[PDB]
Amino acid sequence: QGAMGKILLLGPERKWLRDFLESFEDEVTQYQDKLDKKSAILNNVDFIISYGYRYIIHPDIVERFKQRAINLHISYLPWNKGADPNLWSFLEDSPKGVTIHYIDSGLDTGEIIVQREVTYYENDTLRTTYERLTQTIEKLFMEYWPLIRLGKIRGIPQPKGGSYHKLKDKEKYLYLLTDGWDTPVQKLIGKAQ
Ligand SMILES: Nc1nc2c(c(=O)[nH]1)N[C@H](CN(C=O)c1ccc(C(=O)N[C@@H](CCC(=O)O)C(=O)O)cc1)CN2
Repeated sequence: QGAMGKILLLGPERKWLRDFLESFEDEVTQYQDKLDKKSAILNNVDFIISYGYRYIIHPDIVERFKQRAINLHISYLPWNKGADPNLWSFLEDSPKGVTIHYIDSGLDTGEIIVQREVTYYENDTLRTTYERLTQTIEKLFMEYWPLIRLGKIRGIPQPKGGSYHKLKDKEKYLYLLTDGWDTPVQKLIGKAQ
């Protein structure tokens, strides 16, 4: 390792993250749409970072980039795989936090690289807890990227257990979110048992 590389960032454009990665002398490209395994976007790519990427990455891409593709997920895996992890962490009163993991063929099931718990406070809202998770996982990424960049954390099998949600699962609970993002979380804790 140590050779200048090419990093593909999947998800929304984040100039701060592009700049951070380029300060290590790597070249960066960004993409937010679906990827066929033949896409030229993948040519000559050394490492993939997905952060808010909206699509399932095809298994042939996963295999081609074994141990070279990571995802930033704002849950404490194995809890709250999938959608709306912050909300579900309150509805199901689960552990809360953020996780950097290797991408495998399933959704948010790959090997864990590092995680961090994130606590909440009596008067937090979904907005304030979401923002804290976002800041925490961006911090955790930058804290550990100098090591990850050089293959120094091989990851561990994702513990068996936890939970998984699809985007539609929250519909029967939306009536609790009377103030949208500014709903106090206290109103939500345990409401899905
Ligand atoms: N193979 C793979 N692709 C990955 C991830 C992963 O761990 N493995 N992490 C991210 C997972 N992700 C976002 O970061 C993401 C994007 C879209 C959907 C999706 O398509 N959801 C629908 C149906 C899903 C299903 O049927 O299983 C839904 O919620 O209803 C799910 C998760 C991005 N792509």
